[PDB]
Amino acid sequence: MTAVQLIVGLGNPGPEYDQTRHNAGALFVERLAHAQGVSLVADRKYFGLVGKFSHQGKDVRLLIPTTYMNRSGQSVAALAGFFRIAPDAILVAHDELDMPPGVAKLKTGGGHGGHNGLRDIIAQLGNQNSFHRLRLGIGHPGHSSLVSGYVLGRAPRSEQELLDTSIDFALGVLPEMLAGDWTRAMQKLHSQKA
Ligand SMILES: O=C(O)CCCCC(=O)O
Repeated sequence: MTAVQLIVGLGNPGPEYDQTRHNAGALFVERLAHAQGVSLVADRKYFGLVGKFSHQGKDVRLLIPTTYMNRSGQSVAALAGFFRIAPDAILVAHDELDMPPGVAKLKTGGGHGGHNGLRDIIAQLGNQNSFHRLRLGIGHPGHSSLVSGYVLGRAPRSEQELLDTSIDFALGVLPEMLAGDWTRAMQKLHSQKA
């Protein structure tokens, strides 16, 4: 019943970080923007790359923060505040350690699960965790101590391919996502194998 008005894709700015696992979410928004013919404009007042397309009479915005992963919320808060977009009208695409590559899932509310981008968005939205997430699986190296080095790595070829497959699966269910029909979106998404 609540239509999506902001899609955020999380990532780190700069060449050293391009195409790393931690940029899965920004990759998703980048594919979305290309599929829709939407230009991503560098806008200083939103600390990121911003885009716009129309859907059912409403303005749907795309956002890739150009702050570091850990200050993403200042970008999300800046755009959500200017346009009075409530938490539940926001979708955040992000890498997910808890699912292997090729798998993508939707979720409404909850923890930040250790993810520093998510954590900053929950914090900056005046502690609202109410938003929806597209969790794009990237695997887990095996030990908590390895996590930092792993998300900042470029995945091997087979894994980048499975990521691409899952992003494609997730663009498949865009109509349902934009509409706010989360159960239908889940049913369709959560049944596809890479
Ligand atoms: O939680 C994840 O899926 C991986 C991100 C690692 C946590 C971080 O963003 O600080």
